[PDB]
Amino acid sequence: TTGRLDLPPGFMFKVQAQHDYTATDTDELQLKAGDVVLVIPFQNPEEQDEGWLMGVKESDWNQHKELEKCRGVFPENFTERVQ
Amino acid sequence: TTGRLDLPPGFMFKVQAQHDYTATDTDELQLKAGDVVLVIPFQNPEEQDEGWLMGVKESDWNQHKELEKCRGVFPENFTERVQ
Repeated sequence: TTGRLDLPPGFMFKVQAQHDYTATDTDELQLKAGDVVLVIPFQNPEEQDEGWLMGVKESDWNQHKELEKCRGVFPENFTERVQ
Repeated sequence: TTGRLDLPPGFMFKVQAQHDYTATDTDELQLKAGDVVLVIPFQNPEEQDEGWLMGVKESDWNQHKELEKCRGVFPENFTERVQ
């Protein structure tokens, strides 16, 4: 895998998981400590819960998987801002 | 199952899970939305991570399971204080 130049629409910033997170639902992102995540906006605010972000793993993004199928929510305090 | 009167040593307060949490490690507590948790102190502070609590599910406690084997850490913002 390479490094794609363009970033997802609405890209805000990059986070790295500091702790594993196991998805409990289909709309959640599964993480491993070390994963880089590209944070993007919620596409519906009524699904937005305090303490949660919406993202797409950098890995998925670089392999050009479709964004609607790969993005998911995760707890902000399992990560820290990077880059 | 009944309602035991005594509370675990160091008991601080009671929380209820607002979202499921799947343990990713043996020292973490597995929760379901609705579970009541009895919050207790960390027995070693070098294992204490910001944003995390130590607890024992009320269910386990009421069935007199051993405390050292049933307690675990969980993310504070998956819960809210009750009672």
